[PDB]
Order: sequence, then C-alpha cells, then structure tokens
Amino acid sequence: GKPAYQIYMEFFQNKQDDHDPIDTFVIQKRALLAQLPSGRHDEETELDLLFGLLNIKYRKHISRHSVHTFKDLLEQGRIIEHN
Amino acid sequence: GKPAYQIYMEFFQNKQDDHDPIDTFVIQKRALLAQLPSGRHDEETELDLLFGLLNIKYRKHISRHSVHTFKDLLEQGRIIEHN
Repeated sequence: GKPAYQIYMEFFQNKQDDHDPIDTFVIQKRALLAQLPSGRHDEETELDLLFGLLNIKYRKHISRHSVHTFKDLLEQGRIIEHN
Repeated sequence: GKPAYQIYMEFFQNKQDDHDPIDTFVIQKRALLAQLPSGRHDEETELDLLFGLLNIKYRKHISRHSVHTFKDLLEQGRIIEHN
C-alpha cells in the first residue's frame, strides 16, 4: 500500500466542504485510516485526527468531547443535517 | 493543554518553507507532538506524521524509508543544507 506519511498528508489535505454529507466525508477519511498499519491508532485517536477537518457547520453544534465513537459523530451529524 | 484534534490541525497546517532550516522546523513540529497524550505515538509514527510536511528540498534526497529516527533525519538534512 501507500506509505503512511502519504496517507497522513492526503487525509489532512482536504477539509469537509459545504456540499459534502458527513456520512460520505467520514467514509472517505476512514478509508484512508484503514490503510495505516493495523492496530496503530485507536478510535479516540482516529476521531482526534478527523475532527478538525469537519465543516464548521457540524463543529458549531458538536464539540469533540461530546462524541466518543464514529457512530456517535455520524448520529449527531445526521440530525444536524436535518435540524 | 490544547485538545488533540487542534494540535493535529496545527501540525498539518504549515509545511516547511524554503527559508526554514530543518532543525527549527523539526523543533516546532516536535513541540506540537509533545502536547499529544504521552505514549500515544511511537517515533516511527511521529516521523510518518512529519515527513510529508518537509520541504521537497529534503525529500528529493531523503526518502522516508531511509531514516528510522529523528536523529537520522536531522543528521542527513543538515548535510543536505551544506551539500
């Protein structure tokens, strides 16, 4: 696979744009995370890597400390896209 | 301290510019890494996070697989700034 350093750069290269649902943004980013060495990062760390790339439309409502899992983040983000 | 997600964003926000010696670029980035939870990342992972942010003037000569430690990276980079 791709070297890890190149995955990290690609992960951080693109922030979530206004047109991009949280589900599809998260799928794309988690696909990059899955190419890193198995067992390197726990879910908390993966969420820490991803959180700041989320669009402000989510972060205004959901802070990092409010979610512990990707499932939580997606649940809340979907409501936000409907609220 | 700062939340981890904010550290990661700050770490990836600025690539190494032409005017910036490798020593001072690395010190700045490692100061961010030191604010993450102790024991989260090993040196290999830290190098993987940092490598792609190095200026192409180093990466043309030094590939990721050639270095195993920050000490190696700095040793080689200093020679490159003199070669």
